[PDB]
Amino acid sequence: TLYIQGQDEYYMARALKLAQRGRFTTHPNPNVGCVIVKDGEIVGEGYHQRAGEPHAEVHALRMAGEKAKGATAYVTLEPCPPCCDALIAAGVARVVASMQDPNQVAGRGLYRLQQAGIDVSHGLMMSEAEQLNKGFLKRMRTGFPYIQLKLGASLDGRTAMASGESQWITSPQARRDVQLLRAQSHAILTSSATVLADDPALTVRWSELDEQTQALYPQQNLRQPIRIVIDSQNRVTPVHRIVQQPGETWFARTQEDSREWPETVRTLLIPEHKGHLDLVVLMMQLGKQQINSIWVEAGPTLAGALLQAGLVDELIVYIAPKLLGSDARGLCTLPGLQFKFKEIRHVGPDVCLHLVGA
Amino acid sequence: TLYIQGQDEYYMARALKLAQRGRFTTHPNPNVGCVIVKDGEIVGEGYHQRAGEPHAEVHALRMAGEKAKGATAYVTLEPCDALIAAGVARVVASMQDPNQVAGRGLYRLQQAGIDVSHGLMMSEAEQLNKGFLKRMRTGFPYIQLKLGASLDGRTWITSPQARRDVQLLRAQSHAILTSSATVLADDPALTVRWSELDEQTQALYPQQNLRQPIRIVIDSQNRVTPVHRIVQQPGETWFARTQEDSREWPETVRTLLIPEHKGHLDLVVLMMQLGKQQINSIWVEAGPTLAGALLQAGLVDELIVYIAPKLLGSDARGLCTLPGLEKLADAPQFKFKEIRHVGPDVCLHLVGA
Ligand SMILES: NC(=O)c1ccc[n+]([C@@H]2O[C@H](COP(=O)([O-])OP(=O)(O)OC[C@H]3O[C@@H](n4cnc5c(N)ncnc54)[C@H](OP(=O)(O)O)[C@@H]3O)[C@@H](O)[C@H]2O)c1
Ligand SMILES: NC(=O)c1ccc[n+]([C@@H]2O[C@H](COP(=O)([O-])OP(=O)(O)OC[C@H]3O[C@@H](n4cnc5c(N)ncnc54)[C@H](OP(=O)(O)O)[C@@H]3O)[C@@H](O)[C@H]2O)c1
Repeated sequence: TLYIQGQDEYYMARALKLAQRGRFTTHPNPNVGCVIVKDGEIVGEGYHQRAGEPHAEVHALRMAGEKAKGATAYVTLEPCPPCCDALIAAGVARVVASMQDPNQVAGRGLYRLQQAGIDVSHGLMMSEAEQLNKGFLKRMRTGFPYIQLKLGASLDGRTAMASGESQWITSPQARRDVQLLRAQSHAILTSSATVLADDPALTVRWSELDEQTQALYPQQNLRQPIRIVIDSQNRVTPVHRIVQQPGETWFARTQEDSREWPETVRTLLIPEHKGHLDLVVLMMQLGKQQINSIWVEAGPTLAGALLQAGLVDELIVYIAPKLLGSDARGLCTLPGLQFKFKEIRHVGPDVCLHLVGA
Repeated sequence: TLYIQGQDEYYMARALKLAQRGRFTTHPNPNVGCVIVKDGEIVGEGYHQRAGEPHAEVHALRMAGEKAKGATAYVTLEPCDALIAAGVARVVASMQDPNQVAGRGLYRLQQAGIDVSHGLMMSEAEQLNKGFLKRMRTGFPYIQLKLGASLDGRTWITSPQARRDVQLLRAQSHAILTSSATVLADDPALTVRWSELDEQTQALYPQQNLRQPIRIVIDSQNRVTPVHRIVQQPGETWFARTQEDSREWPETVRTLLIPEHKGHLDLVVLMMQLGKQQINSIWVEAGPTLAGALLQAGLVDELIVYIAPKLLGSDARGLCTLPGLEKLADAPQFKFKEIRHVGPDVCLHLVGA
C-alpha cells in the first residue's frame, strides 16, 4: 500500500490543479476538481467553472461514460441533485476525497457511498484542499468572509494620497499582480473617501493578466468582482466612475439615500456603533449574502479600523524601493495594544509580503 | 586549449573562498587569498588573517617551497620579493589593484619572464572588499544602515533570530556607529558576542581571535557619561564631539573633533574624517532621525531593513513621522537585492544603484 500511496498522491494532485482553473469564476460556489482513473489511465476529468453550471463530478462522469464502472474517483471535496446517486449510477468502486464537508452534522456523504459497496477514504492532501477555498471555507464555519487587506508602501513607510487608482501601485509587475489577486476575489471593498478623491473604477482589466489569460479566463467569461463601497454619509454620487462599470456595486449605508441609481446598484443598511457604521455587522451581512472573500483597497483610516477590529485574515503588503516625504501620509497609526509571515516574493523591482492572521 | 580558462575557474574559486576566511579579523587590511597549483595538486594555500600578519603569499610559499617552481599562482589581488625567488612560472591575479598610482606589480613579474593574466572572476573580488575598495577610491568608508521596523513604518523588539543575524553582520564590520540618543535610551554594549555566531564559530573565528568592532558615538553635547556600559566594554570607543570634554575617561576612549553644521555635527566631514582614520566599513545602529539624516546626506551605501509581524502604537515614531526629510525624493535611490526569512521576521536588503 506504498505504491498506491504515491499513485493516489499523483491523481489527487491533478484533481486539485484542475479545481483551480475555476478560481476566477466560481463564486459563491467552492472550487472542486474531479479525476476518474480506470486501470491506471484517466478516463474522465472535470471541475467547477461558473456558478449555475453542473458540478465537476458530473462532467467527469459524462466524459468517462461506461468506463466509470471499474474503479476510482479522486474528488477534491466530499461529494455532496442527487449527486451521490450520479456516482452510484456510473458504478465506481472506490472514491478518495480530500476533505469532508465543512458543515458539522453534514459529514455523512461518505457513509452513503460506503453503503453501496464503494470503498472510501478522506484526508489525503487535505491541507491543500483547505488552501483552495480559504474564503468559502471560512464563510461556512464562521459567519464571515475571508478579508484580504492590501497595503502599498515606500521604503520610508509612506503611501500615495489623492493620486488616482493608476498610481496606487507603481511598477507594471506589481500592478499586474494586484490585478491577478483582485480577479480571484468575490468582492472588492473600499471606502467613500477613496472613491471621492480618486474616482476609481475598481474593476479587473482582463488585458492586464499573465498566462491565466489562456488558463481559464477566456475574455468573455470575465467576471467582475462585486464592488462594495462604505459610506454612512451618503456622499458618493450616481455619476462617479465606480457605478458605471459592468458588474454590481453595493453601498453600505447607515440610512437610505433617495436619488435614482442604475439597476445594478444595491444598498445594504447597517446599524451605527460609536459614531460610524458597524464594521462587524457589515461583515456578517456580507456573509449572509454569500460573499466568500473580500479584497480591501482602502486608505489608512479604514485599514486601521479593520485591523483594530481584528477582521483582517491576511495582509498583502507591497513595498516599493522609493523614498518620499510629507505630501503622502503614513501608512497606519494605531492606539489600542496577531500576525505571522507567510510568503515573500519579488515583484519586479517591488517586494510583496504576505502575512496571515493565524 | 580552453580547458585552461576552465581549470582556472576552479582554482581561483578556492582562492576567493580562502580570502573570506579573514573578513572578521582583517581590518584595516584587505581580504586576500592565494592558491599555488602544481601538476594538478594544490601544493600551497594561504590567506590574510590578523592586522599585521604575514601576507597570503608568504604562507602559501612557505607551505609550497621547492614545489612552487613549476606552475601557477592564483591570487585574489595584485602583489613582492619572495614570489620571484621561489620562481613561479605563471600568476593569475584577480583584480589590478585600487591604490590608482600603482598597478605595475603584475607587469614587474612579466619582467622576470613569469607569465601573467589578470581579471578572472573579478566580479566576486570586488564583492569581497567592498569597504576597503570603496575607501581607497573615494575618501569615504562603506556604510550599512540597519533599520528595524514594524508592519507600519515605525520603531531591538524584533526576534532573537534577528539579534543573532545582526551579530554576524556586526562582526564583519570595521566599526559600529550609534547616537548618544541611543546610548542614553538603551545603555547598550554594541559588542559582538562569540556565542551568538553559528558556523563561523568554526571555519575561522576561533573565540580567542574575536575582534571587537570600533565603537563610534555621535555626541555633540557630551551627554554620554563616563560610566555608561559602552565605554567599559573590551575594545575602543571613539566619541565624535563638537567640543572637547573635561571628564576623565577610561583609557580606551578616544575623541575625534568635528565642526558644527546647522545645529549638529557634520556627518559628511565625519565620514571623510573616519576614512583618513583607516576605517573600511561602518555598521549603523540608531533611530529614525540619524537614519533620516544619513539617507538625506546621501551617505548610505546599503540598507538592511528588518520588518516584524507587529503593529505598534500611535505614539510610536518611525521614518513615516518626522518633519525634516522633504528632499529625500532627491538623495540617491536604492534597489532590492535579497529578501529572506529570519525567524519570525523578514530581512530586506537594499543596495545603491
Ligand atoms: N494603496 C494606495 O496607495 C491607496 C489605496 C486606496 C486609497 N488611497 C488613498 O487613501 C486616501 C483616503 O484615506 P482616508 O484615511 O482619508 O480614508 P479611507 O481610509 O480610505 O476611509 C475612511 C472611511 O472609512 C470609514 N471608516 C473609518 N473608520 C471607521 C471605523 N472606525 N469604523 C467603521 N468605519 C470607518 C469611514 O467611512 P464613512 O465616514 O463614509 O462612513 C471613513 O470616512 C485617498 O486619498 C486615497 O487616494 C491610497
Ligand atoms: N539601533 C536600533 O535599531 C535601535 C535599538 C534600540 C533603540 N532604538 C531607538 O532609537 C531611538 C532614537 O531616537 P531618535 O530618532 O531621536 O535618535 P537617533 O536618530 O538615534 O539619534 C539622534 C541623534 O543623531 C544626531 N543627529 C540627528 N540629526 C542629525 C543631523 N542632521 N546631522 C548630524 N547629526 C544628527 C544627534 O546627535 P547629537 O545629540 O550628538 O546632536 C541626535 O541626537 C531611541 O528612542 C530608541 O528607542 C533603536
